[PDB]
Amino acid sequence: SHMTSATIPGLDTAPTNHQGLLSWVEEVAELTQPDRVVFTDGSEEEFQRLCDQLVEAGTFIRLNPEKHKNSYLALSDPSDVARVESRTYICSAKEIDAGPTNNWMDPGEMRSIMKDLYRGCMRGRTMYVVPFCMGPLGAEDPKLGVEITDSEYVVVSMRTMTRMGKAALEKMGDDGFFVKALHSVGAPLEPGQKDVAWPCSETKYITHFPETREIWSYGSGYGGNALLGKKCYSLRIASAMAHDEGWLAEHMLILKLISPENKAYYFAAAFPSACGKTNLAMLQPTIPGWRAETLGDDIAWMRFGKDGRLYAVNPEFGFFGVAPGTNWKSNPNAMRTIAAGNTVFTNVALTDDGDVWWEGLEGDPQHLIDWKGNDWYFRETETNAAHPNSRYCTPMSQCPILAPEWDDPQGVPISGILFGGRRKTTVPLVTEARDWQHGVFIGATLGSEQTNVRRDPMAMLPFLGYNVGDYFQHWINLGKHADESKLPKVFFVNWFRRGDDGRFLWPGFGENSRVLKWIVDRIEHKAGGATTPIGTVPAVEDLDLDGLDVDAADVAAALAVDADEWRQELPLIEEWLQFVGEKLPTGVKDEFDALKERLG
Repeated sequence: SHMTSATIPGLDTAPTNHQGLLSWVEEVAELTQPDRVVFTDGSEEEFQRLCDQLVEAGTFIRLNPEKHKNSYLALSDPSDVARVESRTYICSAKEIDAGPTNNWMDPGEMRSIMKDLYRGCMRGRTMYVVPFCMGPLGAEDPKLGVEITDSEYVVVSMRTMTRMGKAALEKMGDDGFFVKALHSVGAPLEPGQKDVAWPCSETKYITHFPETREIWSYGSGYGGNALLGKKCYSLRIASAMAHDEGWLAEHMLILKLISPENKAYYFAAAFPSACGKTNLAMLQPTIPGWRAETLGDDIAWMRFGKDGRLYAVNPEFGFFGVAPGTNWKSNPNAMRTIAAGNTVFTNVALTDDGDVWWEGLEGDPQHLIDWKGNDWYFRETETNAAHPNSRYCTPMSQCPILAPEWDDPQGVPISGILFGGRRKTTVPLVTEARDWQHGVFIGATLGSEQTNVRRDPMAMLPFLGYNVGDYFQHWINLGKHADESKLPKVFFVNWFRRGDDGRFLWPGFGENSRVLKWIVDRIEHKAGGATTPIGTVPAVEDLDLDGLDVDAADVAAALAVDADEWRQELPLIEEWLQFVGEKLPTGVKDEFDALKERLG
């Protein structure tokens, strides 16, 4: 019953222009034993064909086209609803090159386990070969990949999240390099066996081989586990590439801010989860003459240009956003993006008229079908209607405030890099670093609230493809060797500082544009601030608070730098620096020592 790759339907008609690709596909198919192989082209005809098949399988239902054109709802197995960090691995030759922020296993050992799992795993299924490009196709060092998957849901979402199909395949030419990304849901079928809507396995691995730039995923069909052009490539493999190649692959939104002068400024900003980063990515300024446009809300790849500035490009082609919390009152721009359709929603609730809903959204719907397919009733049912990690997957080109530069292969020059977290105390509303190395320290020690303060360096804690210490040294090196006058200025922002009574000291949301204005003025040397032990911090009089109904005392409190509080912060930072381990750069320790000395 086992078939030699040659005889598997679809391989007879494979593209032969790139033999490295063909040989790999044949080797994989020989192992996994699919019923047939399909090379995807990313076309609209293909997209609708795959969607019809997904509706037939029950994986999708078609949403009301009057409310969302060409849009679908998928409900997952309740065991498969999120990234699984504990099952995510960096399999470098040596453990130290994974480092203390990563899960490591000997690559030989991992390969033995996963090759065993992959044997026959695609029986009864189509194996898709999905060529894709990271970033605009016009790039100079363009990063290509091919994802092999047995999940049609994956193919459809990869079409939205990446530049998928024909154009990428042509870019590979006859022997071009590409990231080999292998995926299976791990649910082989017998002939004539009825499938389920969302196949998956209890056994999961999301494995990365940084040296060879390979990704092997098994067992999950969900999000970042299975859409391998998301963080597996965009952050984990790409950070290793960037390490070796002299650039930066980072977990940052990309924002375009335009001043009343009509001059544009681009910012890259790293936040952990639960810090409202999507709200900031789609900022609507509240002060006259200031406008904002978005280039991305997840990943930024930064490379030096010929002029010595750092240029950012978004490697992604679509948004994969957490649905709950998204609503018309706080992110109308996200809602408008979704309104234009062409969206796959996963684990949200279904309204009686074929629309979608999730916690936080307006409407007070009286009845819903929840993410498990069950009746839900307003102000009665005690379970969430949409899964807390439910998703919309939507083309970026539909965003009404998308910057025209979004598809430029050279990207946009970055004026400022921002780091942020949620802190009830201690950390002011905004601080500017004293210089690049201090900036690296600020990013490296990024703290944010946890069940208490979690360190999430550059918001990359779960996503580094190599040792965290070496990553810090890489940031230090790029700054050392750059033209200092052209490096982005580094800032830290805390929108979330609280008074002792629990009030929010800063109103946030669109009002964050007032902080961004200070940042732009500092870049232009048009604003002052106080020199404090932690960096430059504005006084209330340094911010534009015109038209803002806010207690000046609350804003002063938001901006305060209390030496006692920062002395208490020191041992927390020190235990983190110790955790970083043997590869902690002396340059980072230097900045800790300097902070300690300034504090007295």
